[PDB]
Order: sequence, then structure tokens, then C-alpha cells
Amino acid sequence: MLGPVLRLVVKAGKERKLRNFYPNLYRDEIAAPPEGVGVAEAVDAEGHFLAVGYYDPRSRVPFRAFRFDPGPLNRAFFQGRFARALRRRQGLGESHRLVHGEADGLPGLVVDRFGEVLVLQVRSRGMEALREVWLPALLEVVAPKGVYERSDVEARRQEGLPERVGVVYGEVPEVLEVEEDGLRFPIPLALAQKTGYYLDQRENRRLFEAMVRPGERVLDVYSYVGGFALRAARKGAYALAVDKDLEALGVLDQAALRLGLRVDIRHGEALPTLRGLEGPFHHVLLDPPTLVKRPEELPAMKRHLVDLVREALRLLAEEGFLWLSSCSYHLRLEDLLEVARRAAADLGRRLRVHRVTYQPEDHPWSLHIPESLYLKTLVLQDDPL
Amino acid sequence: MLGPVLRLVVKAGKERKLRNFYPNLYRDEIAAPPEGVGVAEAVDAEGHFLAVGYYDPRSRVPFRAFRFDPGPLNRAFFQGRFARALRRRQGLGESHRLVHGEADGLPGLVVDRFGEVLVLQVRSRGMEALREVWLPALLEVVAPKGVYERSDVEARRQEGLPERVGVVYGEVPEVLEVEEDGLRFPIPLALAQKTGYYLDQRENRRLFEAMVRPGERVLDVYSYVGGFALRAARKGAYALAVDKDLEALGVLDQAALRLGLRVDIRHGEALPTLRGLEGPFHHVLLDPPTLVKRPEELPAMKRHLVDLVREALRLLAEEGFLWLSSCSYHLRLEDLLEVARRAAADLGRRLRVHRVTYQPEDHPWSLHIPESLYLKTLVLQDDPL
Ligand SMILES: C[S@@+](CC[C@H](N)C(=O)[O-])C[C@H]1O[C@@H](n2cnc3c(N)ncnc32)[C@H](O)[C@@H]1O
Ligand SMILES: C[S@@+](CC[C@H](N)C(=O)[O-])C[C@H]1O[C@@H](n2cnc3c(N)ncnc32)[C@H](O)[C@@H]1O
Repeated sequence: MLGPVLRLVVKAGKERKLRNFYPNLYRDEIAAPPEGVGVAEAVDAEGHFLAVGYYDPRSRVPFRAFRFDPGPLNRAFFQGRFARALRRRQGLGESHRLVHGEADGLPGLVVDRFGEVLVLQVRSRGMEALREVWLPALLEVVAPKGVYERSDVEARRQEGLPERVGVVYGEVPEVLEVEEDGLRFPIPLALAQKTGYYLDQRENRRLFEAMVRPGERVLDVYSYVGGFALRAARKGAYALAVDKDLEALGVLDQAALRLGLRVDIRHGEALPTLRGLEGPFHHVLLDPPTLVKRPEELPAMKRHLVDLVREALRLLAEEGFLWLSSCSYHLRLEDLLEVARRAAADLGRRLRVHRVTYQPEDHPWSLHIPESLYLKTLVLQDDPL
Repeated sequence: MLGPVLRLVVKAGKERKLRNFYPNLYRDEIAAPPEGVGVAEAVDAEGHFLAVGYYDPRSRVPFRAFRFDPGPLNRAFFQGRFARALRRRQGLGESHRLVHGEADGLPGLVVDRFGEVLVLQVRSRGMEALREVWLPALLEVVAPKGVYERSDVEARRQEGLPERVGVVYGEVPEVLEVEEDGLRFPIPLALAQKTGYYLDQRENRRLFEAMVRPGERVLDVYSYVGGFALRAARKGAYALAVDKDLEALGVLDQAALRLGLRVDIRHGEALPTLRGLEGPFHHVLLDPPTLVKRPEELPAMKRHLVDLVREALRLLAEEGFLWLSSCSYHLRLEDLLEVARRAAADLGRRLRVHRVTYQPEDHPWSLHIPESLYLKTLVLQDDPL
């Protein structure tokens, strides 16, 4: 009744990654491709089962494993995946990531939860092709009031997929009211499409708020909608938020107005802005985009980070705290440490490593997917003898 | 009149380390040593000031910098160092590390505080030579009821120093009552390990206790006096503590009895004991001793850890937590990840990295002194799809 099962044969000796729960197979690791595009079973050289997933040569990864046990990629399968995801996020409040792609056994799907509204992103050909199957499953398990789709245009384009933005189900407000620990950020959907909201900094934002003392001065660089700055203000500190996105600063402005809190705002670029500040500030926070495409780009990126951190440290009060985050898998903690050491040497400052943090639980770091870890943060305190 | 300032000259280009707050200068890095042994000033090839410290060719490190600004290593200097150290530990409770060597600007000195009793160790010739100077300063600033000295016998010998164990000030009880979060461990000081107690695990113990649910089973391996095990018991879990030190397990028994808590105990070695257990356990904690004392020993110790972690994972219940600590500078997070991946692959288990932690604030990690960081912990959760 059906066409023959699509079956992929993995090169001998390259099946170990799949057996060890790494979901991606590239072209050179496939001994024999399936006789078409779609849901496929992967087997080893001796024909033993390895995975069921999606085969499509047009995808950046030709085979992405969806499951590591036999079975279909049907409605019930997706129901179980979303049920697992939901359970993993129990007690994580109302604003959190629900689905973090392959780490949640759902390659190419990101789902963020803001109260009763979901915002999702589809990043791979397999997940796009299975949309008619998994979406009803998602709606059934979560039962949201509405679902919005945003697009990583370049990610879609690299997968040969069209951009896709809009309400996919139910009702989504024109202004998404993102709530985090009593703070409400009114984010217009246009901004939600372009950027979104950085749920991955939630635990850093909580740690930061507990450290702020009334009367202190805070510099929140790459602030976006000002999660850090607003918390500083709530604690009685003076905060200056810096971002090049005027739309994002507009949200921070409104969010601060709602609470009768005063936050200073600078619309401008991080490095030029910091070069024009005198300081000092008791906390300086840096959350730069650190786009690294190739490893050879790393020394140049680290030199730029040194320029930024040198200004940040110059602006740092005695015994103050400097927060340096990187959201690239290619930029390791060791690289951040090197950057900090170079900047400190330029200024003759002595620093202590106060905390090192990694992305929170709703953005799972899988042991088996080395690139699962992308966000890490180095918190330094000025430590004079 | 005094003799000329003892003056050491650093080889051209090797002075950057000292300028950047790394205190150790090695034989191959010294162009011209001072006249004799004792308090010496280090200057660069151009004669500019670098540091004041202690020069002694008998020490592992011929020159250790005590201060990076001009001045004597007198009583007032040490008073200032202990005052700084004391202030850094405000709000860290009544028990904590007070002085963590070089990271606290006091090379070769460790001071732990247990209420009104200090336990210290002196690890290099400089500190030993200056004890008539710094001990009264320590007593003046901290005003303890008693001070006990233990020796890292091996380290002392490396410095050409004798064993020193005993009371060096005031009154120290035969049995040191170490208090931590409502737990009281009666530790006989004579048969105690190191300073008596592992204060470096305090934050991990707190994190762990918050995760234990009643009825769960806990396996606490390398338990020492049972800080983890006892916390499990108080939360209503069944705990089995494993350690090869019968004296330490005796302390655990007394601590548990005082609180009316039941903890199971196995006197035995970790790997043999785990090989004979069936399990499963909801939490498995592995806190091995240093293990890797020299870099050459790393591969053999990683093979041992793979064996240990394989058994621990086999013993881990579905969705259970596995804690793996390393307290050696030579054994890094990346090594722990590698060990975990190998063990998980052997068993066909899928794990998530739940938390990575580093040593607490009272054991400062100086950006400028890599070896000030020795403890890091990988916490994994079983993560089936
Ligand atoms: C990863 S987000 C920071 C998130 C923020 N820390 C939070 O807690 O929500 C990076 C931000 O940097 C801004 N940005 C990118 N390049 C910039 C630059 N050169 N100068 C200032 N802001 C920049 C973007 O607008 C974006 O809001
Ligand atoms: C770093 S301490 C563990 C401290 C403990 N986890 C705590 O929180 O206090 C290492 C412990 O390992 C024990 N030990 C050393 N080798 C062992 C072995 N082969 N088997 C079992 N215990 C061992 C020592 O007696 C010591 O108590």
C-alpha cells in the first residue's frame, strides 16, 4: 500500500555518534542514502537499527535523527515529545523556553512560552515538512491561547525554506506582555519577530538583581528591552541602558514608566558609547552578539572583545562587578578568560572570578551534542589587594 | 643602619607575569638573584619596581610575591591582609575559609574558620619564616579562641620544612564541633583530614539538599563525615555513605545520631563497593580525592574515573542525578565531560548537563592565578527521550 520504507545506511565506524544520541549525519558519513526524501530509518553497516529521522539533501544536515528507537514520526510521537518537554519545564514559571530543538528530541523546532502565548521557530526542512503532524500535537498538549511564528530568515534560507511570520493559531496580542519575576515588558510583535525575548538570561538576571544595592550605578550594555537595567532600578540603583535598537529601548522606557522607575537610556553603539563615558559604575554588564562562523575568525573576535572589555573595566568602580556573556558555541569560557586577562593587563587591574554560569535548564545542554552549549557568562569582581 | 634592600632582577620579558599579579617567579626567569635569603624586592630589567616577596632557593618557587606595591612585610602589612580577608568573608556565616593563599595575597598560607577556632597550614618557606610577624597580626584581627596547625606533610617537606601539628594559640577542643546549616559534626582533630572539614563543598551541599525528595535513595561516595548524606537523610531520603576512612564514618554516625537521623554506611573503597551494588539510586554523588597530583597521571586517573562513573551511572535511577567533582587543578571540566560521555556510551544512557559549579567565594579563584581554582563539579541528569 505504501512506498518502500526509506532506509539510510551509515558508513562503518560512523554509526557510533548516532548510537550515542548525536542526531546529525552529514553526507560523508552516509554509505547509502534513502531512495527519496522524507521520513527515513537509519541503520548501521550490518543493518542494525540506529534511528528514525528526516532525510533531505537540501537540508544543512542531510539526515537529522528525530528518535533513537523504532517507530513513526506520527501525531502520538510528537504528543509524547511535547508532553516530555512540558514536564521538564514544571516549576519554571510562566515565561520559559518549552522546546529547545535537538536537545529536546525535536530537531529544528524552537518553542518559547509567554504565559498562554507560544512563539515558535521552525529551522529545518524535516520539521517544516512535518508541520501538519506536530502542530496539532503541540496545541493538544499545551492548549495555548495563541501561537505566533517568527523566522530566523538566514536559517530558513540556508534550508531553502521561505520566511514565515504570523499567528499560527488562536489569539496573539499586538503587544506581547512578557512577564518575568514581576516585571512586565510590552513587546510589539514587529520587535518580537526581528529579535524576540532572551529567556536564556533569566537566571543571570535573577543573580544580578540579588547583588544590586540601592544607590549603586549600573551600566547595562547590549540591554535589549532592559531586563538587567530594570531590575537594577527596582532595587534602587541608577541604571544606564545602552542598545542600538531604538525599538527595544522604547519597550524598556514603557516598562520603566509602568513601575515608576527611572532608567537612563542611551541609543547608540556599545564601543563608541563606552569610549565616551567616564564612569565609574558598580556593575557593568556586557551581552554582545558574538557571531562566529569559522574558527579562524576567533582571534579577530577576541581582539574586538578586548576593546570592549578594556572600556568596561576602565568604567568599573573599585570592587565592582563586570559581567561578560558570549552566546556562541565557538567562543568558550577559556576565550572569555583570555580576553579578560588581556584587558586587565592593559589597565593594571586585579580581578577575581566571581561566578561562571551557563544557560538555564529550559535551554538544555545535552552531554551528547557538544554544540548544545552556546551561552556562558563570566562574572568578575574587581579584587584589589 | 640596615643592610641594602635585597633586590632581585627579572629577565627581560619575563616580568609581565608579576606585573599582572601572578606571584610566582621561577629559577629560569631570574636574571640576577638578591644577595641572600629573605624579604626581597623584585625589579625588572630596567630596575623598575615589581613586587616585594620572599626569595629562597630552597622553596619550590624561588620567589613568591607577597605584595605588588612598595613596602615592608611587617605586622601592619599582615594586619591589612587579614583585615581584607575578613571583610571578604562577611555574611559567609561562622564557618568558611578565611585565607586561600596567593589568591588572598598571602602565598603559602591557608586559614579555615570554624566558629571561634582557626585551623591553618603553612605551605612555603616565606610564610614559615615570617610567622613571628603574621601570627600575632592574625590573632589581633580575628581574635579567635584558639588556633590549630595542621601540616600538608608532603608540601612541607618539598619546602624543606618539618612537620608541624598542634595548637599554636589559645584553646582548641580535642573534638572540633564543625557547624554547617544546622548540622554539627564532632570531628576529632587528631584523626581529622586536612583542616578537619571540606568547606569548599558547602555551596554544592546546599544545591544538593534542595533537590532531595522524601523516599528517594541517595548514594554518597567518598562521603567523608557525610555532609551530603546527612542532608539527604534530613530531607527524608535513604542515604548510603561510602568511605574508606573509618574514623570519618564514625563522625557521620555520631552526627546522625545527635539528630535522630538514620544513615546507612559502608566502610570500603569506592570502585569495589559500587561494583557490588545493584541500585538504583535517585542521586549518586562522587567526590574523589585529588587523584591527579601531577599532569602525567591524568590519563590513568581518567581511565579509573571511567570505571567509577560507569558503575555510578549503572546505579542511577531513571531521571536521576549524578554528581562528579574534581578537586585537582589538572583534572578539568572537559576531562569530566569526556569521562561522562565514555561511561554513558558504554551503557547506552542519554544524559543532560544539569549544572556545572566551581568552588565558592571563600576559596577565591583569581583571574591571575589559574591554580587558585582546583574544584569544579559536573552535575548530570539522566535524560531519556
Ligand atoms: C543578546 S541581546 C542582549 C539581551 C539582554 N542582555 C537581555 O537581558 O535581554 C543583544 C543586543 O545587542 C544589541 N546590539 C547588537 N550590536 C550592538 C552594538 N554594536 N551596540 C549596541 N547594541 C548592539 C541588539 O539590539 C540586542 O538587543
Ligand atoms: C574530597 S573528600 C570528600 C568530602 C565529602 N564529599 C564532603 O562533602 O565532606 C575525599 C574522601 O575520599 C575518601 N577516600 C579516598 N580514597 C577513597 C577510596 N578509594 N574509596 C572511598 N573513599 C576514599 C577520603 O577518606 C575522603 O573522605
